[PDB]
Amino acid sequence: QPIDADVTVIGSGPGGYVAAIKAAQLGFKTVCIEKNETLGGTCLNVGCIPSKALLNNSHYYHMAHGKDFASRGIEMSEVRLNLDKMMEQKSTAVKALTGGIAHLFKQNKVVHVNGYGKITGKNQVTATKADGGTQVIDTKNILIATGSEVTPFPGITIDEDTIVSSTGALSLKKVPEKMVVIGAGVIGVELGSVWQRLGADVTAVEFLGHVGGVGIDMEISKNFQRILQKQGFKFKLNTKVTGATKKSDGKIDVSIEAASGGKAEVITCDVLLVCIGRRPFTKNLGLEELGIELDPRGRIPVNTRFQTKIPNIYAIGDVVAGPMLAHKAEDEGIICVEGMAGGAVHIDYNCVPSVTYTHPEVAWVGKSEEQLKEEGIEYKVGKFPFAANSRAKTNADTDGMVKILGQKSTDRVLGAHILGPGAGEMVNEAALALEYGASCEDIARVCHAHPTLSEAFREANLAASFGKSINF
Amino acid sequence: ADQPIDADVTVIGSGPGGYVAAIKAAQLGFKTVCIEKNETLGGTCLNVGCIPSKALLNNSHYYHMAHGKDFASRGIEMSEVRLNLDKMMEQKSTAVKALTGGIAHLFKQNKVVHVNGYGKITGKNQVTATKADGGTQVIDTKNILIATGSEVTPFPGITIDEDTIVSSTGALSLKKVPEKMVVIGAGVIGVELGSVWQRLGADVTAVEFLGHVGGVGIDMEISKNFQRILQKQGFKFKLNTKVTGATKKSDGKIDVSIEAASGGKAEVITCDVLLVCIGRRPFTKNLGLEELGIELDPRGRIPVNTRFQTKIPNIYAIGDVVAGPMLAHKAEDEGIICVEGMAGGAVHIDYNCVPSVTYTHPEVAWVGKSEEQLKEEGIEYKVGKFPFAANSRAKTNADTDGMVKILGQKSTDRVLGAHILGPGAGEMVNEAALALEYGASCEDIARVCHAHPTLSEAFREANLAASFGKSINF
Ligand SMILES: Cc1cc2nc3c(=O)[nH]c(=O)nc-3n(C[C@H](O)[C@H](O)[C@H](O)COP(=O)(O)OP(=O)(O)OC[C@H]3O[C@@H](n4cnc5c(N)ncnc54)[C@H](O)[C@@H]3O)c2cc1C
Ligand SMILES: Cc1cc2nc3c(=O)[nH]c(=O)nc-3n(C[C@H](O)[C@H](O)[C@H](O)COP(=O)(O)OP(=O)(O)OC[C@H]3O[C@@H](n4cnc5c(N)ncnc54)[C@H](O)[C@@H]3O)c2cc1C
Repeated sequence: QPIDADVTVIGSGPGGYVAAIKAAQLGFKTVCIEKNETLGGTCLNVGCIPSKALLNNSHYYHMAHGKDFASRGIEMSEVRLNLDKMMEQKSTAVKALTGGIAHLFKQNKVVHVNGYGKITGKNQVTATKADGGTQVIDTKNILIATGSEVTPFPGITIDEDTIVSSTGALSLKKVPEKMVVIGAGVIGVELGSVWQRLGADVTAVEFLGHVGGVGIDMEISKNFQRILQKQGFKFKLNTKVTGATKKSDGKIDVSIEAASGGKAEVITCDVLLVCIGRRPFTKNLGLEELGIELDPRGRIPVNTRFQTKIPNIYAIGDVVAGPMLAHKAEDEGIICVEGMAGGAVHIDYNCVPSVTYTHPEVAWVGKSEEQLKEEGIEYKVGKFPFAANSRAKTNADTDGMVKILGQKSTDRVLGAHILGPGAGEMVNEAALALEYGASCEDIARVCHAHPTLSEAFREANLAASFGKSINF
Repeated sequence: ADQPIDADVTVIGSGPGGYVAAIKAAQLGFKTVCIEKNETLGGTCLNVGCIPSKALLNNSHYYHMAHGKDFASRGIEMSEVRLNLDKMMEQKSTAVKALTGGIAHLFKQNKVVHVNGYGKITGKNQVTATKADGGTQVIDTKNILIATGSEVTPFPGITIDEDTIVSSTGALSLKKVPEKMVVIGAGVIGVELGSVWQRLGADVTAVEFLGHVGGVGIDMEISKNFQRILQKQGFKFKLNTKVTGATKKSDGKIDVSIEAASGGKAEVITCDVLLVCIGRRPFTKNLGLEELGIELDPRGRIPVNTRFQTKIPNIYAIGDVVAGPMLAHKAEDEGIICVEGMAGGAVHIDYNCVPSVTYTHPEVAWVGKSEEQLKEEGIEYKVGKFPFAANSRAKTNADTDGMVKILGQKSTDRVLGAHILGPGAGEMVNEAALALEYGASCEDIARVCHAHPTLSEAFREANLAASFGKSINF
């Protein structure tokens, strides 16, 4: 019964399932171990894919129900929401994509073992299926793609009915009247905006005095806040959550206190969303037996080749340090199995972009103005408002700006910050530019098609290199 | 009449080429004068071209989705969806109005002098315009920049009255949705304007001399697939067919006499509105070229060298008035690098890096060379294809139409061509433009991390399918 393999990847997330396909195409005998019953990990089942679907569907409702569609001569009498069908589109997408990973596994001759795998040896990993039937796999190299889980709030138990986590908010059966979201990060802002667009009164509470989560420019974050609040988003900043108490009616009273602690308030909501953070998932893997010591935050330490202290054991994804993003895990999985094949392993996390898929979109790659302030790097600022982009005025989507940060002397593009429409796809152009080591002059002299939103990317680069943009 | 103005650069034209070149040169330390005959700055693209058409293309697609099964299928239930064409056109007009004022504000912000009139080159170092009133304005300038632009290429024997027989202009300000419409010319402008009204309930039949759609330099695979998707959207395409003539009738409808390009297969089809857009051509009327002896080319474009200079050194010409793709970003770049050469610099622009976008839904955008262009040149290539049905962000949005085709050289793996048919192709092609400018290979693009989930992931995954041979998610 025990199968032998070359590379055994524990995990079907973005990291694992991509690494599984890649390694198999590289000539390796690969085995993917999945504890859940649907391949895809967090991003496909409970993470990126479902949230983006609801964000799109809600935004389309917001435009119809709002002044937008009427403003373009699309006059409608009755706009109504069938939440069952909106969620049906979410379900249809996730189902097809999960099955795709399965088809891809067979297309690329990857072995799927459904079970809870545990490393039972330097060259041995044992999975436990729910039934109890053993499946031990001995392999030369082991890849840990176990992923992450939701960080629990002290004293607040998520029941996924009235007090939900990221998971529960994605399969809610009714729109809350008032909703309190703990955590003003990417996951929080997105899910809050979804229900706010669907008629909920959404108040978000944050210990920190900024929005948008990790590594967001303050100018970008502040302007993001201003636009969201006008859309109807309520933000309680610099505030610690004292506690949560469920009531007889079924509502949740949320005890709130200032970050200093001076002013306490108790607000009510129909649904409480908890998403203060996510944490690496290293439960029951055997790491303690093998003596791979975790880090204080719980992430598996690895070298630049993504090997653990034990050489033939590798670890990639949310389980290791770095941005807890899906394309990060994807790249880390590819380059890891490519180093096993004999290649070199280099990844600059400065090139890794971060996208908030709201409307307006927020996407950034590189370093914020603040990060450069601390490091001592003097920079020039280039800003082009979307109110001057032709395609944005054409589409009546004049919100936000593109901020390009270039070194005062070398003109190297140090950071790219895009607040506004289509920022999620625009940041991939900045990623390509940063990898090449481009300057602000390089980007400006490349012809960008007219009229496109990407023209703001070029014009902001010009305003940083030359000092003056053409159309502003 | 007024005192002769002396300047460094005098730009004849307020189009994308002229108005950008005017701003750039003024910021470069030159004394600049922009001469525009019309009363709204912006040229074709702002007044009659890109901006108005893209506005209606966007508004029509939103209508098509609401009126269609799409919005309901995602849980957006609407009882009565109706079209107030008056307001749809009001949004188009409001945008163009504001953008026209923007060019004016930009000119005043950058100390550019605007002279409204029909300019005439009255000297190697002098240009005098004739304003509508007749009061003349003499401008002495070291160098003169010709950005006069283009005009509608007329079909022989069909006179555009801008009521029943319209050009691009009239199709953009129609006052009622035609029941049946015939478009002469299945190019970019034709497909877009046809799709707009087809989505608004017109039965749109477009006729083309050639056996393909999408105009110049489109891959045949891309063009054929483009046709299929539009045809299911309700687009009628009579290809390989020449228009013998058009007759306006007593009722006011237009009978369009049709014959095959091969000959025979004759039919007379009827329509309520006839749109003529078989091409555009450079506008060089009353420019002063005859006095100075600058001879035009057979197709009517002003010949220029690599520095965009005419036969006369201090006279330069950029935009649709010269050869090359008749695109708005083309004129913009040529204007910048021309005035950058005037201040002191080298002038190089690769037309292979210039992208071409069809702003329909699905969008078509390509940069570089098609499979056909490479077959004639003798460049052997590898094909990399990633369908949008496998891109995560496309499946999430229920927008799985189309694919991305990457063409790479057999040996060097240099990205020779990038072809994107599908959602968001207009913004994705700028990434391919950036790659081609740097001279990147398919390996280079694939190893750059693309954010998940984004449509651009198809760009990366197709590059991988051309470099390595196997895509990850396909
Ligand atoms: C609501 C939400 C929205 C998000 N939106 C975005 C976004 O827009 N963009 C973005 O880039 N990221 C986003 N993320 C983050 C993204 O989901 C993660 O970064 C990504 O899932 C990381 O994948 P991974 O490779 O680390 O593996 P994960 O998918 O994190 O790992 C989970 C998988 O490992 C398996 N597994 C774990 N332990 C075992 C074991 N012992 N045996 C067998 N199988 C095991 C599980 O069964 C599961 O399949 C979002 C996350 C959430 C929660
Ligand atoms: C319907 C339509 C849609 C289009 N869509 C797109 C698209 O999506 N993308 C794209 O890239 N391109 C598009 N184009 C093409 C685009 O409009 C042109 O390529 C662009 O306008 C070229 O600008 P230009 O600098 O050559 O000057 P133009 O804009 O062509 O015109 C220059 C100006 O100079 C003026 N002028 C001429 N002679 C004189 C004179 N003697 N004295 C004073 N003033 C004078 C003219 O009146 C005009 O205003 C479209 C065109 C049309 C018609």
